[PDB]
Amino acid sequence: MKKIYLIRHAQSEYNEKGIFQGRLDSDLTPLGFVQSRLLVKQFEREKPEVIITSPQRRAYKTALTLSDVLGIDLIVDERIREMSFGVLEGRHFWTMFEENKEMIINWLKDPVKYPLPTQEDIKEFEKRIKEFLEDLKSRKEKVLAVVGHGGTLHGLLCLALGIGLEKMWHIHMDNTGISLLEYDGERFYLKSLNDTCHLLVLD
Amino acid sequence: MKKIYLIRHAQSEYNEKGIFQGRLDSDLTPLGFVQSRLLVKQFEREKPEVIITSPQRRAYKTALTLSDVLGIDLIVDERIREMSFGVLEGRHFWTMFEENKEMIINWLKDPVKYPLPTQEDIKEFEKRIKEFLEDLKSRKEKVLAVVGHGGTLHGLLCLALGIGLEKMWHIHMDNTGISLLEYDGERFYLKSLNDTCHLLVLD
Repeated sequence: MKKIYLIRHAQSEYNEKGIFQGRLDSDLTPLGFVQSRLLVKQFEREKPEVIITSPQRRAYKTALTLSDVLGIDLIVDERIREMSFGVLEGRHFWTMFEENKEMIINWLKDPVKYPLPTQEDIKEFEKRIKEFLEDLKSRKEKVLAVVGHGGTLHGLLCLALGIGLEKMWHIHMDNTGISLLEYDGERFYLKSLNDTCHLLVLD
Repeated sequence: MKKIYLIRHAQSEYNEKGIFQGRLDSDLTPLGFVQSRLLVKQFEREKPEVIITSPQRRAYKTALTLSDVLGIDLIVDERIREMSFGVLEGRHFWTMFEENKEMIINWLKDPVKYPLPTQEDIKEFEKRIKEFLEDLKSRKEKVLAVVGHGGTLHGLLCLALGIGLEKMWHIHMDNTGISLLEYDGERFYLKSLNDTCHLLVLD
């Protein structure tokens, strides 16, 4: 069938600082670059035939390490850029949770019914990732990698499995975490979520 | 937080041969025994305080290896023994698929709406799994491991996330694959699915 390896980008400066990022565009940390290089190991034997990446720098530079070390075509796709969080971007997340415990808890339980104030319209968000997924179904490659963001990669999984974006924060992906989604021409199968085997050497 | 490590049992003879098993009870292969031994590597920092296993031999023996090396109690719970598949137990799976493609495809797509002939009643199955999961919430341990079977572990995951047993064959776990579910007193978060990092050495 088709193998789709979803890969959350490596650690960015705002991730390290615990800051809600969204459309903000911080650089990879020195650790992020290390994580990206280690990620290569997971793909030397079975090389993806294409890497598709968010244009945001934390995602692009993760994808580029793979594209360059393994010699793989890289495509940028704006449809998997992170969800915008409007007036909450740039804020320390746990500071924001202490001041708005119920807002955050409701949003994590069901972000469709309880969106954050000024966040990207959830129906517009769903539309762009759904179109991206439809395009993935049609692609000709047998093995592809998608480097994206928490929101967009969790959303893609929720749609592929038909469980709805209500569930998008019921799952987790760490930086450079890999989740393998297989597609047989009709339906999807989740074979793994948040594999960080390649980072064990940093323990 | 409570950390609940779900662990699919190690490879049994029927798994290695591609034979539908269910309530049948084949022993671990030589590979299953090494997989059970490698599993300990995952619990080097975070040690479970208890291991809970299915009584079936492939599960019990996997769990006993872990409990012996870590030095912790092994409890046995009938409620996570595998779903019964009735008269189909003991049939070569791929042979059965070729002769009954539509029966198998429908069952994988929605096993609630399209149960297999003579399979365990899905409402009884759900009941025992849900009662097991409710006891898990009340346990006093902060970290524990559950060694089970595809059907019962996928089903626990589906119920914990609220996505329904219709999705139980939309996710996969390999032999000794680990999936970390966290419980915060109110709801669940899936942190990983089908982690086999401990088996990297065998590749």
